[PDB]
Amino acid sequence: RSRSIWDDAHAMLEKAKAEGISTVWDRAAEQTPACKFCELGTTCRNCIMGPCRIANRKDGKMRLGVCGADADVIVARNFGRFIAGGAAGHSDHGRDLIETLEAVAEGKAPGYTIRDVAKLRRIAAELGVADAATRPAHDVAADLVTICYNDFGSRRNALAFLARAPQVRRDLWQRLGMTPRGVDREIAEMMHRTHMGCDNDHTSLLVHAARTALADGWGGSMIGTELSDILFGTPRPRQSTVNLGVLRKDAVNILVHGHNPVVSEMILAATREPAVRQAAQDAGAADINVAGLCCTGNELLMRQGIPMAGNHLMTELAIVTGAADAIVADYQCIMPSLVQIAACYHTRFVTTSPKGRFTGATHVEVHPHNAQERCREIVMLAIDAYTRRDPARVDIPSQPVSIMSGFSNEAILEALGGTPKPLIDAVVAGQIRGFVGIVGCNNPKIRQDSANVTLTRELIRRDIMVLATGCVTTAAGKAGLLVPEAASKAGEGLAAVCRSLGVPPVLHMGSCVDNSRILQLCALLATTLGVDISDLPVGASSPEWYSEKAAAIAMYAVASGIPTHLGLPPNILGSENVTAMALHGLQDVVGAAFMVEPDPVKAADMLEAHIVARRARLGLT
Amino acid sequence: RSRSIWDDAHAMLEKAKAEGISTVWDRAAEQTPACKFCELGTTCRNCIMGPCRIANRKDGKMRLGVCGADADVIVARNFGRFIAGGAAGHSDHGRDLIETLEAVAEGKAPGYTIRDVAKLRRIAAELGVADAATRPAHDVAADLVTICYNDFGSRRNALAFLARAPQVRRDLWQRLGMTPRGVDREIAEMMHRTHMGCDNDHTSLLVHAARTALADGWGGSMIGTELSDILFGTPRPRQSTVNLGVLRKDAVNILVHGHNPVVSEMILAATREPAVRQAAQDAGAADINVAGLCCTGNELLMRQGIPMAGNHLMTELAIVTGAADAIVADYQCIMPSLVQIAACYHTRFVTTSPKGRFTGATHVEVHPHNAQERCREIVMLAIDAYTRRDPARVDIPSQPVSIMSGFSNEAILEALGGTPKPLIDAVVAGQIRGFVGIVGCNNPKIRQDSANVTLTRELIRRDIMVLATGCVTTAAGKAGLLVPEAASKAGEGLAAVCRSLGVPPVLHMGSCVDNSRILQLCALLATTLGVDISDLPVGASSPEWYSEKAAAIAMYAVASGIPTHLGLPPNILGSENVTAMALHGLQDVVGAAFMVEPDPVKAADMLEAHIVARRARLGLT
Ligand code: SF4
Ligand code: SF4
Ligand SMILES: [Xe]
Ligand SMILES: [Xe]
Ligand SMILES: [Xe]
Ligand SMILES: [Xe]
Ligand SMILES: [Xe]
Ligand SMILES: [Xe]
Ligand SMILES: [Xe]
Ligand SMILES: [Xe]
Ligand SMILES: [Xe]
Ligand SMILES: [Xe]
Ligand SMILES: [Xe]
Ligand SMILES: [Xe]
Ligand SMILES: [Xe]
Ligand SMILES: [Xe]
Ligand SMILES: [Xe]
Ligand SMILES: [Xe]
Ligand SMILES: [Xe]
Ligand SMILES: [Xe]
Ligand SMILES: [Xe]
Ligand SMILES: [Xe]
Ligand SMILES: [Xe]
Ligand SMILES: [Xe]
Ligand SMILES: [Xe]
Ligand SMILES: [Xe]
Repeated sequence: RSRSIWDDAHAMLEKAKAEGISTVWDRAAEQTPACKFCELGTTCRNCIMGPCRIANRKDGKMRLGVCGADADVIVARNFGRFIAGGAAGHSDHGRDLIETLEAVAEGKAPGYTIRDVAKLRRIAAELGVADAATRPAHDVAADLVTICYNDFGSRRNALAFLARAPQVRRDLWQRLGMTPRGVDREIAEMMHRTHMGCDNDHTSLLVHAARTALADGWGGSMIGTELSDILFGTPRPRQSTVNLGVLRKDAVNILVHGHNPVVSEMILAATREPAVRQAAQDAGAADINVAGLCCTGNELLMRQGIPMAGNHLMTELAIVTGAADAIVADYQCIMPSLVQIAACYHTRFVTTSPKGRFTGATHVEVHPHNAQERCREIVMLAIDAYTRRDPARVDIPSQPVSIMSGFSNEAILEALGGTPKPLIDAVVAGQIRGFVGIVGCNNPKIRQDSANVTLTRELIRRDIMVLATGCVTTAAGKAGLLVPEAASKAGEGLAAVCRSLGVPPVLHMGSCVDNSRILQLCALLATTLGVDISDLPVGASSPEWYSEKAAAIAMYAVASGIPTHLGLPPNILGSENVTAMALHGLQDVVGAAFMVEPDPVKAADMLEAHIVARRARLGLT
Repeated sequence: RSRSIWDDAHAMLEKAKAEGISTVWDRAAEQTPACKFCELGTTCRNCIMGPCRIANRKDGKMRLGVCGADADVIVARNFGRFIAGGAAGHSDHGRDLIETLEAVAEGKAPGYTIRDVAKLRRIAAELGVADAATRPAHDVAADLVTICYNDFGSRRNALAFLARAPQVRRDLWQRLGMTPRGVDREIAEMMHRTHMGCDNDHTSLLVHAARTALADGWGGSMIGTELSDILFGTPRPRQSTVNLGVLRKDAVNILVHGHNPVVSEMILAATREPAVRQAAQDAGAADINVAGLCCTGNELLMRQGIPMAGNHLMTELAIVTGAADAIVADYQCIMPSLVQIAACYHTRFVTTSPKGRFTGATHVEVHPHNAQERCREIVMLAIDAYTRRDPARVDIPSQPVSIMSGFSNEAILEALGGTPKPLIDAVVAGQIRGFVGIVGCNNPKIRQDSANVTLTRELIRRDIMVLATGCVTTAAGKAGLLVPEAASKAGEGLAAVCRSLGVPPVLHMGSCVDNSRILQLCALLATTLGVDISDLPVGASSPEWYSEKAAAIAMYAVASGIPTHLGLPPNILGSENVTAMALHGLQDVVGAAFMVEPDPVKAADMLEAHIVARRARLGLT
C-alpha cells in the first residue's frame, strides 16, 4: 500500500501478495541495506589488481587503490561509466532510427513510409542537405541519413544538431572541451578514460561526462526524436486514457514495452488488418486492444493516441491483472522479472530486438525488411494466448483516466500561432513565471509517484508550467493534470494562459528520448531572445529516477544550462570533491548545477528560486 | 624480495622501504582480502534501484537483483563492460593514429612523415584504395584515412581488416552474430546492452563481448599497428638492452610511458637536435638518454632500438633509482602513484594527452601540429630537472641485458626469404611443434615475472616457439631469452631452426596493440594452408595479466580460434554458467576456450596438449 499512491497499483499489490508473486518492491527490500562502498561510489573493479575499496580508517589503510587512485578519481570514473551507459541506451535507439529511414529511402521496408515529408525536408535543410525542399523525398532522406551517420562517426568537430544551441553556449562548450563530436565516439572515449592509468583527474573526467551526455541530448536522442517524427508522424494534441483500466476484459490485450516505435507502430498496423481483426473475433474477442508501457507507450500515445497502461513500477502489476495476453518488448527498462511473472499466467512474453534478449522469452526478431510480416505473426501469438486466458484470475482494478497528449514543439508553436512571441509575452507579463521539465522514472525507494505528482501540483500552483516526459506522464495523467480542466489547479496566471489556449498546465512532450524536444525549445527561446539557455527561467527535475538513461538526461540538462533537481543522489557521496562539483562547482562552469532534495516541496522551492534569479537577470518582475 | 624474481626490482624495493615510499605491492596488501562480491562478479551498480549483490543464502533472499536480474546476467554484464573498456583503450589509440596520418596527408604535422611508403601503398591497396601503387603518397594516405574512419563509423557490415581472416572463420562469425562492424559501434552497443532491462541473457551478452573484442583485434589495434608502421617505420630486427641499468648516472634521463608513439617518436627527435644536445652539455650531462616503459617503450624498442627500462611493476621502481629526470606520459596503464613518487624526487612528471590527465602533473599537451615544438619544450624541462638531481639518492642497481627486438611480420617473412613456406616446413617436420603468444602484464598477486619467464622456458624447451609482446618483453629480455644465443635453452628442433635463421627462440613482436601482428600471422598461415585459425598449432597466454586491455586481447584470441591461457581468473566465478562457457562452452562455439591455471608448468602442459591436438587434426606427427 505505502509502496504507491495509486489505487490500481495498491489493488494489484494485494493480488500479487495473495498469489505469492514477488515484486520489485519485495526484491528492493531484500537488497536493503545495500553495500556501503557501492552506494558511496568508493569501489573499483576496473582491473584485477583490485577489486578495490576506498575507506576512511584511522590506520590510514585502504585510502588508495592498488594503482594509487584515490576516492575522487574512483568516484568520478564510476559516474562517468554510469553516464556513458545512459548515453549508450539512447545512442543505439537513434542508430536504429537512422537504419529504418535508410531502409525506407532504399525502398526496402514494406509497410513503412515517410509520414511527415514536410518535417523531413525541414530537418534535412536545417542540417545542410542541398535543395531539400524540392528534390524527391527518398533522395532527401538518403542525404539526411548520411549526415546522421556522420554524427555516429569520428570525423566531425561538432554534432550536427548542436547548431541549434545559442552561439554563446557553443562558445562556452568549445572553451571547456565539452563540445560533443561523435555519438559513439564520446561513449568510447569515456570507457577509454576510465581504464586504469588513463584519466586520473576528477575534473577532467566530469567534463568528459558532460560531453558524453551532450552527445546524447544533442545527438543520439535528438536524431531519435526527429527521425521518429519523420517516419511515424509529428505529434499533434489529442485525447487518450491512462492506468491499468485501459486493459479490457473483452479484448485481446497486447502490451508494448521498451522504446522502439519501429516495432510498436507496426504491431498497431497488424492489429488493424481485417484478417487479423477477424481471427480475434473467431477466438471470441470483442476487439484487439493495444496499450502502451514505458517509452514506446509514451511515443504511441504521442503519435496515435494509444492508451497507456502504466509507467515503470506498474509494469509487473500490469501482468498480475491476469488480462495481459502478450507483452511485446524491445529494449531498455524492461525488467527481467516480467518473464517470470508472465510464466505465472497465460501471457506471451515476446522479444523483438537482437539487443534485448531475455532468457526464456519467445524471440520473434523484427527488422524493417520483415516487420510487417513478423508483427502479424506476433499478434497471432497474442490471439492464441487470449484463448488460453483464465477468467478466474482476471481483475482489472481501475477505470481509465482521460488525458491530453501530443505536445511536440511543432504543436506548441502551432497553438501559439506559429511564433513563440505569445509564449514570451506571457513570461514577461509574469503569467507564466517559468517552465520545469519533470522527467524520469519511478524508484521503489520512493512511494511511487508521490514526489512526481506532489512536485507537479506545487509548480503549477506557483504559475510554473510543467513539461512532462517519461514515467511522469503516467503520474500526471493519473492525477488528472493532463487535461485543460486542470487549469483550475494552476495559479491565476498560468490558468488564464492555459484556458486561452485550451491546453493543460502540464504538457506531455513524449518519451525519455523526447527530452530532446525540451532542449530544442530552450535553445529556440534562447536564440530568439539573444541570450544563453542558462539565462532562461527554466528547470528540470527527476524526483524518482533510477536509470543511467535518466542520469544522462540530467547531465545534459545541467551542461546545457538548465538547473536540474534530483530526488535521489547518484552513487557519488563517497567523494566530497565530486559531490561539491555536481552541486555547486558546475554553477560557474556551465551556468547550472545539480540539486539533490527528496522533499518535493523543498524541491519546488529550490526550482522556483532559480527561476526567480533568472527572471531578474532578464529584467522581469 | 618475494615480490619479484628480479635483482633490480629487489634492490629498488629495499631502497623504497628505507625511504618510506609505498609501492603498488604495499597497496595491494592493504586491499587484501578484497570484497567477495566484487571478486565473484555478483554485484551490480548499473542503476540506483540498487546497488545489488547476489548471494547463495538459506532463506533465499538476495538471489535476484531488484530488477529481477540473476547472477548469470549480472556477471556477464560486468564482464562485458570490462571487455568494452579494454577495447576502448585500444580503439582510441587507433583513432589517434588515423588523425596523425590525416594531418601528415594534409601537410599539417611538422616533423612527421610517412616513413614506410611501400607499406602505405600495400595496406591501402589491400583495403581497396584504387591505384594505390602509383598515385601521390599523400592522396593514397588520405584515402586510407577515409577507409579507417569508416571503420570508426556505423555503416559497415564488417571491419575492413577482417578480410584477412580465413573465409571459414568469417562465415562462423557471421552465423554466430560475432562479426565486428564498427570499432566504436561495438563498444557503444555493449554499454547499451548492459543498461538495466536491455540484454538479460548471459549467452547473448558473451557473444557481443566476443564481437566487441574482435572489433579491437581486427579493428582498433590492427589499424593502430599498421598505421604506426606507416608513420614511424616497419620494425626490423635489431639489438638493444633492458632493465633499470639502461638509466645512466651521467646523462639526462627521459622516460616515456604509456602507449603513444606520436609523442615518443617526436621526443626522441627533440633529443637529437643539436641545440638540445648542446643545452644538456651546458647543464653538465654527458648525453640525453631516452629509455622506454610499457607499450610506448615496446614500440620505440621495435622501431628505433631504444632501450627499455622496465615493464608494469617496474614503473614505480624506475623512479626510486633517483635518476629519472622526467617521465613523459600519454595514456593507459600509467599508475597515478607515479606522480606522488615523482614528488619525492627531482623528477618531472609530464602528461601530454587530453585523455591522460593526472592531478598535479605538468601538462604540456602534444598534438601533431605542435608536437615538434612542444616535445622540445618537454626535453628542456627534463634538462632543468637534471640540474636539480640529488647525487646522494641515486642508485642504478643493475647492468643492462642485451636483447634482440623488431620482429614484425614483415621481418619474420623476410628472414624466411619472402615466403612462409620454410616456417610451415619446420612445423610439419616437427622442428617447431607450435607457437604461443605470451602477452600481458604484471600483477602484484603473482611474484613479478615468475610465471611469465617460467612458462617461456618450458615452452621453448618443448620446441614451442614463443611470440612475446607487452610486459613479457621485459620479462624474457631480463631472462636472457631474447638473443640468438638463447637457442641453447630451446629443445633440439627449435634450436636448430633458430640458429639457421640467426633468430632467438622468443620473438619480440611489440606492444600490447601489436598483438594484432599475431592475428595477422595466424590468419596468413591459415589462409595459406586452407584451414581455420582454430586448426593451427597455436596458443596464447597471459600468466600475469591485470588490465581490461589484456582481457580484451584474451577474448579476441579465443574468438579468433586461439586457445588462451590466463594465470588469473577475471571476476566471473560467481556464475558457474558464465564460467563454464568461458572454460568449455566456447570450445564448440568458436573452436577455442579460456584456460585458467596459475601453475605455469601446468599451463605449459595445457597449451602443449592443445597444440598436439591441432597437430594431429592437421595430420602431423
Ligand atoms: S583501476 Fe586501480 S582502483 Fe580500480 S580496481 Fe584496478 S587497481 Fe583498484
Ligand atoms: S540493474 Fe538490476 S541488478 Fe543492477 S543495480 Fe539495477 S536493479 Fe540491481
Ligand atoms: Xe567539471
Ligand atoms: Xe502550448
Ligand atoms: Xe511551452
Ligand atoms: Xe504555452
Ligand atoms: Xe522565456
Ligand atoms: Xe524546461
Ligand atoms: Xe521552455
Ligand atoms: Xe545524475
Ligand atoms: Xe532531469
Ligand atoms: Xe531536459
Ligand atoms: Xe558531476
Ligand atoms: Xe548529482
Ligand atoms: Xe557464447
Ligand atoms: Xe623468424
Ligand atoms: Xe613465427
Ligand atoms: Xe620462424
Ligand atoms: Xe603452421
Ligand atoms: Xe600464436
Ligand atoms: Xe603463428
Ligand atoms: Xe579474460
Ligand atoms: Xe592473451
Ligand atoms: Xe593474440
Ligand atoms: Xe566468456
Ligand atoms: Xe576466463
